[PDB]
Amino acid sequence: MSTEQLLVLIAQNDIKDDIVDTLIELEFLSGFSLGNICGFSREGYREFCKFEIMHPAAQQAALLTALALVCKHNPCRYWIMPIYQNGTLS
Amino acid sequence: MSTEQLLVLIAQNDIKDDIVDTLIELEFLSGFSLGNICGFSREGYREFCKFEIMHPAAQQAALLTALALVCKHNPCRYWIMPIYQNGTLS
Amino acid sequence: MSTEQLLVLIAQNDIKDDIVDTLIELEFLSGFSLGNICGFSREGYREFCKFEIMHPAAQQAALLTALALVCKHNPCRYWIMPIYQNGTLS
Repeated sequence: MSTEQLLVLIAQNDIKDDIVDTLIELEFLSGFSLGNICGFSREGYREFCKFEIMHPAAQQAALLTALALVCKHNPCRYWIMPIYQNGTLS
Repeated sequence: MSTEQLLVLIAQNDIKDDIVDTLIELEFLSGFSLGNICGFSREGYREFCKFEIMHPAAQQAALLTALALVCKHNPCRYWIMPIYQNGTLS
Repeated sequence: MSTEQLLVLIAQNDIKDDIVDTLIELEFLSGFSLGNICGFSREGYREFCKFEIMHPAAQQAALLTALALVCKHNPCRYWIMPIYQNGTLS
């Protein structure tokens, strides 16, 4: 397995920019992605922003505590998945 | 590793609602997400609905057998991925 | 764990077709998916095509070297994730 892992975060559309701002400032991040998804929960549903953030496992706390700040008032579901391998094809 | 795992299901647009109906009724599920994706296969291609459903590993059978019903006549590709961790940031 | 694993590839919109062409020709692949995502990096951002390709771990090299060709001039981020299980519900 890998020291890299993927953080997936289901964020409300309003804290979207605040999240982007946080991430761009984190030096241990080489980049991230974001897409629109439809989300259900308890039921009621709606539209969110889905962020995917590859990061070193060693910086997991740093990453989650940083994001936990932007969500002070807007809870965000998240999950972390293992990555076997990552890189760049060329 | 985790007792939580992610079910990813590539469903045809017509059984989309039937799937939503099944999921909302499953008590061991706290919520789910769905998005539009383009899917290829054997080649011919098209547009599907991609569901992502976090659930306890212990309820995997319950979840798949329940969904297997709605797909009686519309086969759906799926895969299950491990989750190291999940929760809610605030 | 599984001998199947998921390749996730963040491709530029211009080599999108070239990638599709490569994949459709690979016999060990039963199908793949692709969706639009917004991607950041170092920061500057933009829109990409996100491919997800389930494949046997045994054919990982074959898959990456084949794709590495289409990206000769357009680098593409990628990652490989484990799959516990996969199939088709019906």
